[PDB]
Amino acid sequence: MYPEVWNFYKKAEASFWTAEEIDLSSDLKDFEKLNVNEKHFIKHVLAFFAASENLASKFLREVEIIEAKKFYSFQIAVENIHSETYSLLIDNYIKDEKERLNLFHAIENIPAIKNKALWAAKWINDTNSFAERIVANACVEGILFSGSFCAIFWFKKQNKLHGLTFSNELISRDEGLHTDFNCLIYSLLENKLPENVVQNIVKEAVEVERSFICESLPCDLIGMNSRLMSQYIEFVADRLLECLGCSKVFHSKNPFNW
Amino acid sequence: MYPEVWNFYKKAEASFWTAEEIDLSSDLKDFEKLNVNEKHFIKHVLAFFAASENLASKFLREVEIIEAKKFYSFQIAVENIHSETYSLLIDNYIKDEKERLNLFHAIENIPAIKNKALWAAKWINDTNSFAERIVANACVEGILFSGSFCAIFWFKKQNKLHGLTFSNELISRDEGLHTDFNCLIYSLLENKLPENVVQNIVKEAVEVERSFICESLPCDLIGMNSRLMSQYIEFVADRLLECLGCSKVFHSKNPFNW
Ligand SMILES: [Fe+3]
Ligand SMILES: [Fe+3]
Repeated sequence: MYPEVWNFYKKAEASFWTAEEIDLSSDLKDFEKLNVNEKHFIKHVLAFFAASENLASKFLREVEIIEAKKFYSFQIAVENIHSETYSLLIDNYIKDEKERLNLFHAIENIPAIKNKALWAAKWINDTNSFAERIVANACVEGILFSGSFCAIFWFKKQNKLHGLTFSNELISRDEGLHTDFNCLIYSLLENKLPENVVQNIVKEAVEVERSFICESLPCDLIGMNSRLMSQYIEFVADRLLECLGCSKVFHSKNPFNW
Repeated sequence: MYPEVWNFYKKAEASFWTAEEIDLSSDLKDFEKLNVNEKHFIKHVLAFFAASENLASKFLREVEIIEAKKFYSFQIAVENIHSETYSLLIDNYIKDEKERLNLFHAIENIPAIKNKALWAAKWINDTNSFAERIVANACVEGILFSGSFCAIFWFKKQNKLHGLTFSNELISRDEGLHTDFNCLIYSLLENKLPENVVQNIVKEAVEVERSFICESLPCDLIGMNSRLMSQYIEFVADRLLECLGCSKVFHSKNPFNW
């Protein structure tokens, strides 16, 4: 078998959770005590998470190793559970349906999606190299939403938002596992990529990610600094290059120790 | 939204379980207390379960309702857990690699496979009607293996095999849920089939199923009766037709109340 891969499965499995353990009960009081620029940051972020797609199922049919198909088929279930958690959150902070939608079109045309899709067109759901796909994959599950995830933790450091932050917790922890996973498949990889290509994929993922949190929907107005955040991406990116067995490209220290 | 389909998801989810909860520790003593005809019945049925494919994934792409892809994407993870449990059981009852292999090489040419495969070619994995697919699916997950599942209850009535019968129980219960499901989608169906054709599919499922437990690997000597089994299928298949909103075809009462 492939014993290190099986450890990721048993860890995802034994780490399984559902939307029932969340109980948004206790803080829309927090959200109405929040202020006016912070309110639509959240309303936009949650609506951004609910937009992105087929991915694991495309590697489910490619990766011909039972241990790994098992991890990916388990990925889609857990990822569906992240999806419901958001629909449930979008259900509570954005309670009445007028505004739900007034605000789903509102994203569609949000250059962060211009960037996110165009990138997905160039590297993912593509037709040249499998190697390229997992690298671009490990960015999707590593670099993308990295910014958004950190910005909900800025509410967790204020002891506000009730499982906006606790769900956020489980979801990023989860998405962390997926990331190390695509590293290991890279690590098992027949003919690895030249570091020159991997860094392009990565840089572009970074530039794509930043057009969310620093530009489209600026963290610089939940209390954060867009430039410090821009540095968090860099550091996330570098971490990821090391997990991919590559040398860094932005050498940048942890802007937040939290 | 489709609230009845949501209920089957939340009942799958809330009914989730893993291979860790079985721990086969306590009865290969039973296995070796058993006799020759039962030994290889079991070694063959376990090997039969580990041979059949992609199914729900094919419906995951077709059925364009969130609540339902949710149920299907979770089906494939729980069906992976069924698989693993079987692999683990083949690992204990058939401990030495010698035979793991001379056994999937008996099986992989058994007349029940020629049956199983051919009927999968005529109805499933097909290019004519989606209605047919669900009916044929409801059979895959309703009539097929019903014989084999009942044969393992035979061993549960004798207070033997530790979770051969206990997993057997969680897997049947689970397959039970997936059958009920396919009923509901046919029940929400745009244009339902004429019962003339539904009965053909089921007949042929029935015949295919019987070629396993009453012919290829006869329950008739783990202690059971082949004919009585053959009527359990009919009864099972009758129940299915009611579940599918059709009249019966072999009106036959419960041969076993257990
Ligand atoms: Fe993920
Ligand atoms: Fe099933």
